[PDB]
Amino acid sequence: SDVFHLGLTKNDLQGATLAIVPGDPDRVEKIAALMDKPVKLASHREFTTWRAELDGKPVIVCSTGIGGPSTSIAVEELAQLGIRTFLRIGTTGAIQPHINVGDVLVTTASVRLDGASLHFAPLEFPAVADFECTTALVEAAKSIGATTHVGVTASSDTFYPGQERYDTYSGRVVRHFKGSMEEWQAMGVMNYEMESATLLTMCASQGLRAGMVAGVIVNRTQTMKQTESHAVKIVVEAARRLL
Amino acid sequence: SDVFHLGLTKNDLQGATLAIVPGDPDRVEKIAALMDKPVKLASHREFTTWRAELDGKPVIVCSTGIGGPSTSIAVEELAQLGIRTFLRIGTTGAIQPHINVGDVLVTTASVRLDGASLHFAPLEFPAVADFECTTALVEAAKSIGATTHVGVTASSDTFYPGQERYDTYSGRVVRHFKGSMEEWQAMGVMNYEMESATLLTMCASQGLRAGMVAGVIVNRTQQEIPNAETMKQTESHAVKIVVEAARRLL
Amino acid sequence: SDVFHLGLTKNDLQGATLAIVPGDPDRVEKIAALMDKPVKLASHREFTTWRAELDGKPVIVCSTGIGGPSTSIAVEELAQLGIRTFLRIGTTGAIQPHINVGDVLVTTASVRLDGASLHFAPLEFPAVADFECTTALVEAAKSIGATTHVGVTASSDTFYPGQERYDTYSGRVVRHFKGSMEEWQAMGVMNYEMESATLLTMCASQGLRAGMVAGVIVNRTQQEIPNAETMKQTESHAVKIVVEAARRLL
Amino acid sequence: KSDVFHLGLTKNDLQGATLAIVPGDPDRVEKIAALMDKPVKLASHREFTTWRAELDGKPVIVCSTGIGGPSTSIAVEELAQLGIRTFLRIGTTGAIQPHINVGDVLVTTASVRLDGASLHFAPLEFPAVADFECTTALVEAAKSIGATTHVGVTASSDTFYPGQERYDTYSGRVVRHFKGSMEEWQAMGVMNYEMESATLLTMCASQGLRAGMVAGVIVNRTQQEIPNAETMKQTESHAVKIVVEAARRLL
Amino acid sequence: SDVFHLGLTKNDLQGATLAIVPGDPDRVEKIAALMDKPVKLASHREFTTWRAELDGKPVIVCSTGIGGPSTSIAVEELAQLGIRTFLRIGTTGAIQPHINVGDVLVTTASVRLDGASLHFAPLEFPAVADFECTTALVEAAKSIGATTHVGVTASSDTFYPGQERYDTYSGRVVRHFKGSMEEWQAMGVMNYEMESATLLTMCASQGLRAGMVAGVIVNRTQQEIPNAETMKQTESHAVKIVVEAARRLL
Amino acid sequence: KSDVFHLGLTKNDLQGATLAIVPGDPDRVEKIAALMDKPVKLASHREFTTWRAELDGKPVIVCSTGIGGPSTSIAVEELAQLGIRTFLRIGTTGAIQPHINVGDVLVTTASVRLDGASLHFAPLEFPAVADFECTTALVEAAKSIGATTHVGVTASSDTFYPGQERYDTYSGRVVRHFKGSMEEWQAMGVMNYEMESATLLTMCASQGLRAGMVAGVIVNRTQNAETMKQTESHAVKIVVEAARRLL
Ligand SMILES: O=c1[nH]c(=O)n(COCCO)cc1Cc1cccc(OCc2ccccc2)c1
Ligand SMILES: O=c1[nH]c(=O)n(COCCO)cc1Cc1cccc(OCc2ccccc2)c1
Ligand SMILES: O=c1[nH]c(=O)n(COCCO)cc1Cc1cccc(OCc2ccccc2)c1
Ligand SMILES: O=c1[nH]c(=O)n(COCCO)cc1Cc1cccc(OCc2ccccc2)c1
Ligand SMILES: O=c1[nH]c(=O)n(COCCO)cc1Cc1cccc(OCc2ccccc2)c1
Ligand SMILES: O=c1[nH]c(=O)n(COCCO)cc1Cc1cccc(OCc2ccccc2)c1
Ligand SMILES: [K+]
Ligand SMILES: [K+]
Ligand SMILES: [K+]
Repeated sequence: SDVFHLGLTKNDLQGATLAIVPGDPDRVEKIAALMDKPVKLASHREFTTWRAELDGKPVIVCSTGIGGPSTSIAVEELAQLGIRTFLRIGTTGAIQPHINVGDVLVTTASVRLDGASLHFAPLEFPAVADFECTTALVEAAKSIGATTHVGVTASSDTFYPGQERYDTYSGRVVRHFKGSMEEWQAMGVMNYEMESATLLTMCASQGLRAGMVAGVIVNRTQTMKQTESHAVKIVVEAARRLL
Repeated sequence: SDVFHLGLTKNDLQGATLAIVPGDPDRVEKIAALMDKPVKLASHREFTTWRAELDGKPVIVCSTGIGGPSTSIAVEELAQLGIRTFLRIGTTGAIQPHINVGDVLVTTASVRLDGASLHFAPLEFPAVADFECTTALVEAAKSIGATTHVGVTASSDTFYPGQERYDTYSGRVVRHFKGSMEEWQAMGVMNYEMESATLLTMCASQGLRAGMVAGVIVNRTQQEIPNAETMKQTESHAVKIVVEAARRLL
Repeated sequence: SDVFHLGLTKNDLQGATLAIVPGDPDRVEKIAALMDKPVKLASHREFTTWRAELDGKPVIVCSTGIGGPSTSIAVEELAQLGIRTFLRIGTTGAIQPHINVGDVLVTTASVRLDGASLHFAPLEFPAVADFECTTALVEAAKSIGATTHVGVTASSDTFYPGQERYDTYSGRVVRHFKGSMEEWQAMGVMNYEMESATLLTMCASQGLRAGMVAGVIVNRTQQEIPNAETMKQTESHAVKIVVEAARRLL
Repeated sequence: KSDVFHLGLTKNDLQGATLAIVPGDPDRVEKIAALMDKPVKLASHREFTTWRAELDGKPVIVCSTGIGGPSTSIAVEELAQLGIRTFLRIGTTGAIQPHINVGDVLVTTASVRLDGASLHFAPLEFPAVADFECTTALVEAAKSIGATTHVGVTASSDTFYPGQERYDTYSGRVVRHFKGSMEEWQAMGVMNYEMESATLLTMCASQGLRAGMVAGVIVNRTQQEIPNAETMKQTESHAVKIVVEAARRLL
Repeated sequence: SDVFHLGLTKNDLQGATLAIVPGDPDRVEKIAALMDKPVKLASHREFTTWRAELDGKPVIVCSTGIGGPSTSIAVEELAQLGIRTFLRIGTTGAIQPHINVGDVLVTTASVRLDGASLHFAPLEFPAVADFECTTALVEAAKSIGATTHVGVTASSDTFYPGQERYDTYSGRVVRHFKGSMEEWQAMGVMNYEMESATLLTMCASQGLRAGMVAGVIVNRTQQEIPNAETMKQTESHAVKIVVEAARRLL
Repeated sequence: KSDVFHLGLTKNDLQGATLAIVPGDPDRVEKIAALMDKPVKLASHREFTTWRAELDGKPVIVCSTGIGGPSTSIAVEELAQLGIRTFLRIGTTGAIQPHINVGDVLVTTASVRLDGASLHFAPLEFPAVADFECTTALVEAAKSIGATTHVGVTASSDTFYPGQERYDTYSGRVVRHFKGSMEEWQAMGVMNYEMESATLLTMCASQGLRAGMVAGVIVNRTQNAETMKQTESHAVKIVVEAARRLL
């Protein structure tokens, strides 16, 4: 291998500059199967890699795992191997009443409730998505005709307290995050996920292109396989426009 | 007046929902003159307002003055009068070697080196431009055929120390901003201006649409003093792009 | 012009070392008219400058506009032209029940709710006024016989959320500023304005003398809407004090 | 099928276990369970691989967290929901002190919080401190098998590269905040870099849960960058033995 | 003297490496009396130093005073003279209902509600006690048979607002510390004291060994005013442990 | 026996005194009290020694705070509970400006908050500013006895060594945050380093209490026991003269 964790050489990529980067290792095969000639390359820790062909061009699918820390490893090591465009497809919990289960969300920029983003840029730096990647994702969503919302995402280092979940062992949330969901809601924040702040910050501050799309599987103010499928079809179609 | 500072009533706007918001009061007449039926409304402090017509739709032009504080007054009071879409046209100093004087820059999001943005959202919230507004600006720039760069802008509460200028009375820069320009440069930040962080943060966190475009009148890696001939042309170029962008957002 | 924004040369100042700095461009002529041989020098953006004579000595009057950013430009460029003493005269909203409309307030130091001050000194540095300038202002207020209060001012980068105003488009205040007015009240903070933190910090950390005085045109515990007639009368009273204080500092 | 959102485990699966060994690597779970009696695989979902084993008749859980605090916080919280009250982390690490060699084992008393997830449980001023009984058991377990052990502070980073001041990267640069940071930690007596302890220790100590932290040194930063693969396998096996032995003392 | 404040030479220590460090200058005479051959070395400001002998090995007793600042002076200057191990014995207010008056608490690590710790390490660095020192203290407590609790301590720069006391002149607590006691309680924090954060941070970040033990004289969930004889009983109760722990560390 | 927790004082002990001179050094308390009429010891507990004196007919309290904000906050709070509204601090200091000599007196208008205790009373953005009347009285008192006086900003640190960028220490190092900090303060016109003013000034200004700060320069960092005694007496004579104007 040419990298520490991913178990990949530059030869394995076949000159690929684009990667679709899901959180779940189990999703990698499902995404690649929507493209031509998909093949498993490697699987180490939470990092599962497949290579596939899209319109004649090689494309990488690689899992980051949950959270910024492993995302930062995966994105970086993919960049070392020649990847320049990163497209994240994820799952999410919506926090706006008008967003339904099954809807797809494209993130323009993220609220940085993570730690890893700070290792690339100070907090004042915007966790903003690449304009071309966001454009391609919005266009791809319209192409397949999905209910789409474009806007800001809250990207949290935890699933529970950082997303103000009280149904926990302790049953409590630290002062900093007490009443935080309501605050994000009033600010027009669409949803909660766990990787976008790191991905978008580290790419935008390093000359790498990044896009973010997610399927709504739950609304916090208020099917799962169908939603994931819908979002997977959009992230592949967006990659088509960006090759 | 329905508002504290602008000297405008809701009737003055005539159903306007879009405003073009330059920093310079003197730019307001120049922007309005590019549109149909341009008329002066009010001038109070650094807030000069004109109304014009675009494709039969009333549009507002209102100066913010330099900086987030007066910007925040202008945007708040315009929102109270019915404005939902805000398009900023400004001047800027580029910090990337590949960006030339005369180029136009569209801001996707801003580095928050301001104070006023914090009065609307905590620092972790992105000073991000509205996607439709950014799209319209990029397309408008492509329509008139200008050299355009799209990316991140550093928005500073000062012209001098916050933009790491040493040619000053004290000749020094506070620790926090020492070596900061080099840091932004390495992070791919295009330019320095003084209003976008406040504008973009306050709009994105309040359900208002905002866009940001600027003409490059200086490149900080090449030359210090701006040219008093290209500055006129650059301002004209950017004004034509913002007006065309407004046309797409009506 | 020797400076980027003010449109002034060293000659225009005629050796002046003191500047009176209001926020309102229209207040500039009103201040200069109180002194001898008043003359207009320049008007660019929110910066309007007049020169006058006080006790046979040249004095500058120059508007800053609303907010620290434009204040920081004006002060820096005045310092480059030879100004070493800055006296701010402003308007303010009082937050203590014992301070009435028409009262004058002298600021010893400011709560830094701004961004621009951080570009000159870290937050831990006090936004403190110059002792000689404060003394002259207190004595000048006692000379004309005005109701004066001396103490701490909250200096905000916004007019609305940073001063906990809820009568807005959004109708909400960010967590950081929720309940903040009551907190300042309990801490003995007199009032809200928008420039003192920047002015005082940037001067005290650069060897420049600064003073701050303001006329109360609204009390936030009593009412919200200012009166038209008393506002002009209060401005007149404070302008008299600032000129009288400038007399003592020449 | 599952009493929790991510782990794919019911409380019935645990059989009354109150102690969990939490490695970062999913593939290490099978290795840890093989040291104990009657090992069975319970679930495999995402980065969370769970095995059940028996130690002195008492059931023990081994469950991977994955790299970093975010997934660690999910694993720990969901195991706590299923009845786990004691957590023991076994990991790999890069040492930053010249006197610590490759193959050495490190027990963490407390961690420098260079992570984000810990803040979601307690403000920065709260110490990322390990449980005293867990730390005691780990030190005693290390002395029991006779390993070269160092006890002290660990720097726990949300990144592998810039947060651990690695310059051999795509960008080749480190953000101002972390520039010269390794030297600063070195002077402060910080032993090593890893990626989970700050989250684990903070979230446990602020929620009445017992946590311990042990790691095998596979690289010294003042000596080299690329780890030796032979000594890595030996160090991993060495550290695994200590964490199982420490689990014995805490049951 | 070789130091600025303590008034001691390297000679006066006689090769001592361990120091017991109480806050109360009056406690120094009490701790030194428990060991063989006690003598007064110096009394300057809040620093009183006594030399004693334990198992034929010289041990130093030196008062820090209340708070981090003077603790930072005492520890640093003792370290210059040759002290490598520090054992703090203090008084404390418990905030957990299960901890009674008379109980002894051993601190593994401290919540950093102080300023001095930041002068040695950034906030993210843990205010953790030395493992050997903590072990010796726990074993010493079990040796004499006291009711002991081991865990986290909140170390505050104030006695009143930082420990959320409302029975004060102002009768108020700053926003940051409002509801803070309840938060620490839920996080399993045992108690409040005023020196451990500084001591533990400065030692752990400088290669020095530090331990922390305290006697509970008040319970915040029970009664606010300290008791009669049991208060004096608790001091002598806790003093014996810190000397027995010193025996294990020599 | 006691109305407070630490000082060991009752409201009756004060005799209606509203002003208190607060040195850091417990041994300085007797020195200050001896300059006024009828000096008498009240209490000596921990680091807090209290003496009562009389000035111009009106009673005055002198009480030591000890070094640093934490114990200072105890002293000031408990004195305020007993009826003190005006606090005048007299201290020693290390000057960091080349033009300030050993023996000079410094009056603090406001302080750089390099302490922790001030934050327990007001957030960092709040100015550690001295009371205008107290500062006026101190400046006038210094001019009255004819001392070389400088008025301006003071850096108030929670440590004597690293926070004042001293490298002659056990570790020989200074944490990143304070590395190059002295030079930064110097360029900002900060006069000196001491250890109590930020806490005192913040806690008083945010609680409706009047506070003043004066210090004698015993060392200049850009560049003695006998000079230390003469400087102490110079500043003490000023702080008592300032107390006369404020009663
Ligand atoms: O609220 C969320 N927050 C969030 O950060 N994500 C993103 O993925 C993080 C790891 O699941 C996703 C969601 C939506 C959600 C809500 C409840 C349980 C979830 O988890 C897995 C699961 C799927 C189907 C049935 C039960 C549990 C996910
Ligand atoms: O570097 C900059 N930073 C910046 O924040 N802006 C935005 O406008 C702020 C008010 O000028 C604009 C610039 C470009 C620039 C560079 C040097 C002097 C400048 O000042 C005024 C001016 C305009 C045209 C010709 C001479 C002077 C402006
Ligand atoms: O509360 C205040 N806060 C404050 O920062 N200032 C300083 O001037 C800022 C620019 O107006 C002034 C005030 C007092 C005040 C209160 C309500 C409306 C205000 O606005 C302009 C106005 C003046 C007179 C009559 C109608 C509107 C001013
Ligand atoms: O410096 C470190 N920092 C750190 O946070 N860890 C903890 O595990 C993170 C995942 O490897 C581990 C190390 C040690 C290290 C150094 C270089 C490459 C590494 O990665 C994978 C690998 C293991 C063995 C042989 C070659 C590569 C690990
Ligand atoms: O809650 C506390 N917080 C704390 O930081 N300490 C540590 O000592 C600080 C100086 O007393 C000690 C305590 C316990 C306490 C509670 C009320 C009054 C206290 O003070 C001195 C006193 C001793 C005997 C009789 C009355 C008061 C001490
Ligand atoms: O630099 C200083 N910083 C400072 O915070 N202070 C205020 O007193 C705090 C405790 O002494 C005082 C000074 C001046 C100084 C310089 C060197 C040694 C010092 O220490 C005590 C001493 C007294 C008499 C003879 C020699 C040293 C004091
Ligand atoms: K302005
Ligand atoms: K992970
Ligand atoms: K003290």
